[PDB]
Amino acid sequence: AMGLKAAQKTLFPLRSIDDVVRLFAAELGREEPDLVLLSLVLGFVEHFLAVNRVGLTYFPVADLSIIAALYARFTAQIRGAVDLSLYPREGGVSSRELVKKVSDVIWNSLSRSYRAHIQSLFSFITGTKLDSSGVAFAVVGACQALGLRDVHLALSEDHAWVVFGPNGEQTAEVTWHGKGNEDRRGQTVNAGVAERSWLYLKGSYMRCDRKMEVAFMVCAINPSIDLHTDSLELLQLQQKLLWLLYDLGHLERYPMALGNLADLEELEPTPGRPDPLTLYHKGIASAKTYYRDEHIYPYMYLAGYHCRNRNVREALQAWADTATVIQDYNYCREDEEIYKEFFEVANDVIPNLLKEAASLLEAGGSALQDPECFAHLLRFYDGICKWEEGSPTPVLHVGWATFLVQSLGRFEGQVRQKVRIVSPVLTFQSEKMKGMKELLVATKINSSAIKLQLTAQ
Repeated sequence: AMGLKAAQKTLFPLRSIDDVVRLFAAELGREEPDLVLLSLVLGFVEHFLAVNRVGLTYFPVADLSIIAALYARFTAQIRGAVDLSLYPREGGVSSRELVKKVSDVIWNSLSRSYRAHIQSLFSFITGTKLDSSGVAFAVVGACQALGLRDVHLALSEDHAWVVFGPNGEQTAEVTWHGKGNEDRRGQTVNAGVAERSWLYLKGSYMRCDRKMEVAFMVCAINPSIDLHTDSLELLQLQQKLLWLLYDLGHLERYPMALGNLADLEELEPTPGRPDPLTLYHKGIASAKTYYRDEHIYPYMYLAGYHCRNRNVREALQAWADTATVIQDYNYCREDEEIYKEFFEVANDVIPNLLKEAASLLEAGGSALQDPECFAHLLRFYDGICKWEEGSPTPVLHVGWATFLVQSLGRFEGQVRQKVRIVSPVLTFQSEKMKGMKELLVATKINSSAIKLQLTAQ
């Protein structure tokens, strides 16, 4: 909330990973964990851990004097720029004027022009630098510092804003998204929900309580030191914090945190804990339960895991599931991140996967002789085409067509013929796939025809 208490101060100095976890466990038992304290601690230890070093063991000591002095600079700066008497609070509800004011305070502090490791309040206070979702978190932390108990962090799969008022019914943009887009700060999120873009998830985005905001800052830990190296201490810290959050129920409504935790258990399993597959499916279960099964990443997480373990069949099934979800969206101008992923899956990962399967059959595999896997591949491309329908900007182009042809050609015409395509039994939903269904089962594949059909207007 506001002001460091002795029950926090007594747990300093922080001299290890487990010392930090202990501070987080204490804070998560309180009704309102201190977002400013916890973010400064994580940003401090990440700042000094995210560098290559000589020395087997190393932990940068978070002395209370350094942390409390940064905490005082943040609090002084926020209290000293926001006069709460100029803003009425009508029954535990902040006004859009107050919220916009706090957002402007953060925004006007940011360095005039400048990356990794600028997500925490440590970066804000010591360098006046924040990344995009860091701004939105800084706004929420400032509001908590001001006592605005109703201002909370809202998250989609690629963007962050704030919600406030009863149940978080009021929304406000507080940060930027993408690179060259016009500033929407102060605006509601309603146009983004209404446009049916993936960026705003058709309204099925996360509305955090304080403890989910703690989970956010934990997910925001970046162990990456350079393009070839991750900090093992930061990975272990994030993993232990995520299990702590898991145990207390604070990942129940956070699919991406569950996938992150699954990924960390894939990297280094914790004895006695659920296995990665259980965790991925819990992330999917969370998205179905709380978010209308309208999230893409729960299935991308699962797909990537099957891919890495060479379960080719479930990888394609999970990828078809991502396309089944995205089909109900419209591809809008700031959805490029999910485009990039579908592109990379269709034109890089799926090809390589099928190519390795072909080299396995020739040397002695089963997936290319499995009509189910062919069906999954067809369901994936059908979702992509349906996704394109009604969108303000096209999805498919000749590059996509090149690898569709190649991937179809990875299945012997006899194997492809074994699938019942209805407008293994499989129902198409897109016009493009409907219009070329016969071309998909032909003993010989008309590349010229499929390519101009897949790229038709």
